Amino acid sequence: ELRCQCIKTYSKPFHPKFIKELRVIESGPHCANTEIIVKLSDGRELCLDPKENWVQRVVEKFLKRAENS
Repeated sequence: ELRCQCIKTYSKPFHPKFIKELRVIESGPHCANTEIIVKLSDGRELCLDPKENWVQRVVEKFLKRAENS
């Protein structure tokens, strides 16, 4: 199952290119609410809150890019 590994999230906004690895966690029975999880280049890990418009815009601008082919 693996429930939400982030009990709290990030409400303050920040520039995305700093994130070396932006990976969001999917939702399901393990966790009804979806949670984001970026990894700052300084070796930090901050879960983001999609309730804001910057977290969802930052994840969209960071995810929307060359993926394959």
